[PDB]
Amino acid sequence: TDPRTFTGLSIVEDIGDVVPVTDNASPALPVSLTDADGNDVVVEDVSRILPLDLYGTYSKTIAGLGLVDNIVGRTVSSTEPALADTEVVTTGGATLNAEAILNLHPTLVIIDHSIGPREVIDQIRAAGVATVIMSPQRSIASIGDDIRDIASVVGLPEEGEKLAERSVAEVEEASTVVDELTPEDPLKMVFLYARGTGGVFFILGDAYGGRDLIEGLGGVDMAAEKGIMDLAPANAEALAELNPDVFVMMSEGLVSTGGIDGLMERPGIAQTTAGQNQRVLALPDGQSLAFGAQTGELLLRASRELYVQ
Ligand code: HEM
Repeated sequence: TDPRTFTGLSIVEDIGDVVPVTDNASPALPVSLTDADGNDVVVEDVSRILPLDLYGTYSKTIAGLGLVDNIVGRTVSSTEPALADTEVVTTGGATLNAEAILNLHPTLVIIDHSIGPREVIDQIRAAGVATVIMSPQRSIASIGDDIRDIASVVGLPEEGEKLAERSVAEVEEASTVVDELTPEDPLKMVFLYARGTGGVFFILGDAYGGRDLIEGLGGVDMAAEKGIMDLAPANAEALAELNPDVFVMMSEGLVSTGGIDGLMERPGIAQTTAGQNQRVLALPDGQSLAFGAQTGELLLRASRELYVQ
């Protein structure tokens, strides 16, 4: 079949919890490290972990390593089922709440600058909480190295190596399937971020890592073609210039703008090729840009929806 003739929404269902590599993780502590901001940190107690980021990666990797039961709080992006009853420590999108964090009496915060404010991260450290700043590479090629970095922090290097190798094998196997499914002329895609029916409506660029998802699905990321390094408002002019064949979206984000019907009301959407085919690939919000352990499964499920009728 010709995937340019497909129409309508394709939605990937929740992939669920990460399968841990062990049921008896025994952290080798203490650990001393210099983090991505240059802070020297001693990690001596991992009993109460806050693994916080915009993308939902760290909570999933921590579970993959065998420490899911140690997670005591989360951001909204960590939507995996195991954490559904775990306290949320952000407000709005991803704004850190110092009071909520400190009231959970964490022993370790793993975080990066995808969320903030920076000043709240500094307050938590000053209050006596061991805080480790990561700067993950967030590419498909670096899935294993990003896992190994997290594993080092919690004193689980062997589990890290197992999880890294398993995840890299899964993502290379998925890529074999993707390559067989892709059309000769790649589909043009964008990652369209939506939250609500108002102005939170953006084409995501380099900083958010959607290019590696789109290219992992065999597509061309029109944001990369046009040099978008952070994000651009998805206004009519931008949409006409990018003119994708498929909008890649987050499932709950799409619901929040009124589903396909609401999306089609937004200026410029209906005039693109994707809009004329009402062609949206919706991915679970908390997996879509998480990469990490589940990347291979995500690529497999998404490529089936893109290329198999
Ligand atoms: C790129 C990765 C991002 C991910 C994975 C992500 C994920 C999420 C998730 C899971 C929620 C909670 C949705 C709900 O429970 O209703 C949320 C809410 C939100 N996001 Fe994002 N988001 C991202 C980027 C952004 C960006 C770039 C902005 C703004 C520039 C933004 C603004 C918001 C806002 C305002 C909310 C609050 C919506 C509400 O009132 O419930 N997000 N996001």
